[PDB]
Amino acid sequence: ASKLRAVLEKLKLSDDISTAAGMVKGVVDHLLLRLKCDSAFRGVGLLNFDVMFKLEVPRIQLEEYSNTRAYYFVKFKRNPKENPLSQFLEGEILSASKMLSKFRKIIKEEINIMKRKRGGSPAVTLLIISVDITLALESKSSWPASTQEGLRIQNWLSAKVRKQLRLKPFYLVPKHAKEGNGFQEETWRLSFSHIEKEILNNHGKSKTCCENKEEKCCRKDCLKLMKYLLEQLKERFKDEEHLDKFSSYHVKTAFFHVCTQNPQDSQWDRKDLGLCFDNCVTYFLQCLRTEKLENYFIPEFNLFSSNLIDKRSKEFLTKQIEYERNNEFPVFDE
Ligand SMILES: Nc1nc(=O)c2ncn([C@@H]3O[C@@H]4COP(=O)(O)O[C@H]5[C@@H](O)[C@H](n6cnc7c(N)ncnc76)O[C@@H]5COP(=O)(O)O[C@@H]3[C@@H]4O)c2[nH]1
Ligand SMILES: [Zn+2]
Repeated sequence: ASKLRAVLEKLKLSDDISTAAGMVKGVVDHLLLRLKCDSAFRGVGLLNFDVMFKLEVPRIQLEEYSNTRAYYFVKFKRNPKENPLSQFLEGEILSASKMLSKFRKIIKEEINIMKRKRGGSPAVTLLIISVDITLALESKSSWPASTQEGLRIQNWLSAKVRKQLRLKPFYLVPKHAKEGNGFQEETWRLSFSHIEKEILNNHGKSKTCCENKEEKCCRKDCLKLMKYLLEQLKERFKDEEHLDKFSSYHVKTAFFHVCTQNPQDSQWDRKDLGLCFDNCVTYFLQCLRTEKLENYFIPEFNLFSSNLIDKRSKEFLTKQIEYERNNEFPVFDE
């Protein structure tokens, strides 16, 4: 626990943000106005680095692509008078690739530097400090059926809170599902990143959790230490390529499942940081070992499927995390 707090303090040194928070916001506010000048993106807005540009399209018709519960076709009638989105249409299907092409195009045309990310990234990444800008369609309708059994927060947060969250919009990002050989350029993937950030900043059973010195839980610390553990092993195994499929979103997903398993705030008492971090570490090990990491909002989408991450990669990380646990986490030294 002394080492774990030493790492958190080592990760706390990074006031560079207060000046860099006003830096990236200047660029986002710029591209937010120039994009509003294009007919197709007049009506784009900031959702509430990883940035999300939302664009509400009324009466979006969704069609679950294949049997995957997360990727969808966006059906859209051409007829709506003066449609600025007709350039992205192919019959009834609203192409995710086409809209992302022109979205990337306009951003690149604004000079006042990008680099394509690995195959499938729905974002536009701008280096200056690194930024991620993702286009997202906004639907104010009910969440798709694949999310019916997701968001298992009833015993942690309230059932009251789940009903409120599921009344909020959901989003689709131009992340395409793979056809094995290549991708399906028309499909979008669901995104609940706005809900993800609500449950992280309002994370306790008590509404006043972390609002006073009596109720300082260590939930955020455990996720920080979980994210940092994966970041460090991936850096040491940089040229390994076995850890390239594992991202901090896997860690975040696993952390959410542990929160559902430990709903009480006394299970995250900061007097037990080492024990709470170990709960996160062991649950993530079972996920690798059983090859199962359900999406928190889409239960039947397995992030640890062999279709996405091979069995060799999962066991390789299992060996490394088991080592780090068995030796008081040496990667947290210095
Ligand atoms: N800024 C940003 N927002 C996204 O939603 C997103 N989704 C993917 N990516 C990047 O595209 C590439 C393709 O990975 P793939 O999609 O096949 O598996 C992805 C994806 O299935 C899943 N995932 C990541 N972010 C999300 C997310 N917000 N919602 C659901 N699933 C996600 O975890 C895997 C690894 O993600 P990252 O390694 O952090 O960056 C990925 C990756 O480099 C994203 N980048
Ligand atoms: Zn708390």
